[PDB]
Amino acid sequence: SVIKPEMKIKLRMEGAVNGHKFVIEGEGIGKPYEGTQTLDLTVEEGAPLPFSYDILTPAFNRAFTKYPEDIPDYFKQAFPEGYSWERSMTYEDQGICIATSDITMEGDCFFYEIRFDGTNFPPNGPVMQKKTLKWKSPTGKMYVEDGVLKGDVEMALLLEGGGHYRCDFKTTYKAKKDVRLPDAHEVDHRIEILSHDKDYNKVRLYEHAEARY
Repeated sequence: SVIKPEMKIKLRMEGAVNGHKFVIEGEGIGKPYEGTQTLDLTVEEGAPLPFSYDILTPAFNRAFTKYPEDIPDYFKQAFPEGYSWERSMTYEDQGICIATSDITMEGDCFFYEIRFDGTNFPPNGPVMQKKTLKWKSPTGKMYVEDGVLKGDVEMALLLEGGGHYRCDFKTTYKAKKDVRLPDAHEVDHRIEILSHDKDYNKVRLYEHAEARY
């Protein structure tokens, strides 16, 4: 396989949230067959971000998923050539984000080109007021629709003061080459900011993900 037991990551995200432009770069490393990875992320333009960092973190690669032998691994099969994804993230208070990622590989490193746009977040809502704690860890669904792999997951951010704030995720995946398509299955995720500096100009971000029926 071209996917090694350890793979490096390099990424660049550009985008805007409620008009505020930014650029974030990341470098990391993970274990694709164990479903784990860590990224160090830096805000290169647009600091300090005036919105919750948490809305960005699932945009910062399902190749880092432990797949059982009897479920075809769409993501690892997609390499060396790579794959892209398109995602809508529809929050309960009418804030909306849409993001795209083009994922390539060279040697022992993945590269992501990420576009992230978000609008219509209420000025006094939990995103613009930075009242979010972390993402809950739901089970997502993977399924194929007429030869295309899709993902849906009902997400939620925990809030300061004990509440929750929901978001519907819908993703479409596109391998650059034809690969074996899996049957419908699930993916468990946990994503966590491990460390950050005061205004999240520096962020260390971890994900563990595993597929199952």
